[PDB]
Amino acid sequence: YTRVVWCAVGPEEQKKCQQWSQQSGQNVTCATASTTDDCIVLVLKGEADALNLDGGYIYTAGKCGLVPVLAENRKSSKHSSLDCVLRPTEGYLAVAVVKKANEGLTWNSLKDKKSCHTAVDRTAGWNIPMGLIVNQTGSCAFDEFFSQSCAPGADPKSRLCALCAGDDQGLDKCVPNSKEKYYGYTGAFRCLAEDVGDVAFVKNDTVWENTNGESTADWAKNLKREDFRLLCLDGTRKPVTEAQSCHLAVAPNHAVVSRSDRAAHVEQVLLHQQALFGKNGKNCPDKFCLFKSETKNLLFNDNTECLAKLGGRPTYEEYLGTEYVTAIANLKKCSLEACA
Ligand SMILES: *[C@@H]1O[C@H](CO)[C@@H](O[C@@H]2O[C@H](CO)[C@@H](O[C@@H]3O[C@H](CO)[C@@H](O[C@H]4O[C@H](CO)[C@@H](O[C@H]5O[C@H](CO)[C@@H](O[C@H]6O[C@H](CO)[C@@H](O)[C@H](O)[C@@H]6O)[C@H](O)[C@@H]5O)[C@H](O)[C@@H]4O)[C@H](O)[C@@H]3O)[C@H](O)[C@H]2NC(C)=O)[C@H](O)[C@H]1NC(C)=O
Ligand SMILES: *[C@@H]1O[C@H](CO)[C@@H](O[C@@H]2O[C@H](CO)[C@@H](O[C@@H]3O[C@H](CO)[C@@H](O)[C@H](O)[C@@H]3O)[C@H](O)[C@H]2NC(C)=O)[C@H](O)[C@H]1NC(C)=O
Ligand SMILES: *[C@@H]1O[C@H](CO)[C@@H](O)[C@H](O)[C@H]1NC(C)=O
Ligand SMILES: [Fe+3]
Ligand SMILES: [Zn+2]
Ligand SMILES: [Zn+2]
Repeated sequence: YTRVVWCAVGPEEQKKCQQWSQQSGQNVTCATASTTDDCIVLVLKGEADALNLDGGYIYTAGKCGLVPVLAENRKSSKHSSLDCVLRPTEGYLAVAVVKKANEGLTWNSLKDKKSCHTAVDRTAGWNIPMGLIVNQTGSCAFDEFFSQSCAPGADPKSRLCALCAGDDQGLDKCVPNSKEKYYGYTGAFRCLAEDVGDVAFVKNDTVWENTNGESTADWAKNLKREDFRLLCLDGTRKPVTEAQSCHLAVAPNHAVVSRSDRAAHVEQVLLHQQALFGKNGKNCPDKFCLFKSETKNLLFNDNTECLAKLGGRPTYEEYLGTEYVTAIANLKKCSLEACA
């Protein structure tokens, strides 16, 4: 009754969920699916209660009646007077990243190059960059723009999955979950870092969190921010320090969604759970931390300070914003459980 069933995407999130379940004393239980879309279906069926989603999926879930409940909030400089849970969200910056050594590569010479995407249907990894490319190109053949890519969620036989690597054994190539080596923010950046692709579509934070000794991960240990450059829409290339004047767009933060009829209950439980395992939670450092998973961003992004209330009880369209909503709609024109 007062119990919440979380939906984990893939085996790694499932294992973290199980630890959360155990430490929560069954207040939180786990359901697992192989893809985010499958988790959305479980929630619609009522077999799972909620999960944290990127804005691109919130659009999909929203057309099916699911609503945003609480949003990820990262530590910001401005609005320091208010508490995190009550602080308004600022959104993150979607950027296009390349290696400095790849001189001459600009936004205007991306055609026929190799790309790394977080996953199909995600904000920074797909919707924003492909939406821009389709317009500037006046063509819906976004599957023919880059020569090869790793875009988890696309046809494993297509060029859009040619660069994906699968798991340790080569299985699950291009699956849209953490089993795929180049999945998500971290995976797409790794795809660029190992020179598998020429450009990576991720967010500003990803670059900083995986460079200059911030990761300790084998592939990221020797990465330096100076060896990277951001591609601006004006054909320019800039240092990663200038993301505020060189990004593709500002994206709405990932947020927890649930069926409307379960929203109130999910919100209540989550607020109590973060008070216990959140950043300054009673048991985070010592026993369990909800927002930690060694740079793998499992269940929640690792840079999350807290889950914040929304204020203005927004619908999914108000949460995403008219700007972003129409962008997705237009891109979708090129392409139950598709509920609209
Ligand atoms: C693009 O995204 C980036 C990344 O999200 C944004 O940069 C952050 O912006 C915020 C707000 O403006 C800055 O605010 C500071 O946040 C810090 C916490 O992250 C506070 O600094 C303390 O804590 C840091 C984190 O532990 C720590 O690390 C930082 O500096 C050292 C060396 O200078 C490096 O790493 C150290 O910590 C890591 C953590 O595990 C550890 O591995 C190492 O052993 C080091 O000890 C690393 O460079 C890192 O940046 C600080 O040293 C310090 O102890 C600080 O008080 C304040 O709250 C924040 O600094 C930025 N975060 C990072 C990682 O740089 C950026 O704003 C976005 N751009 C735009 C335009 O939006
Ligand atoms: C790709 O191109 C399409 C076509 O231009 C872009 O869609 C257009 O986006 C703009 C900006 O959001 C919309 O303008 C707004 O219109 C409303 C009223 O319709 C007005 O109140 C606002 O002030 C603003 O002018 C425009 O309507 C919309 N066009 C269509 C047909 O939906 C799309 O955003 C582009 N994609 C990307 C990623 O840039
Ligand atoms: C579990 O939920 C109950 C009911 O609200 C609460 O009293 C208890 O503190 C919770 N314990 C944990 C570990 O979350
Ligand atoms: Fe995202
Ligand atoms: Zn801007
Ligand atoms: Zn409203």
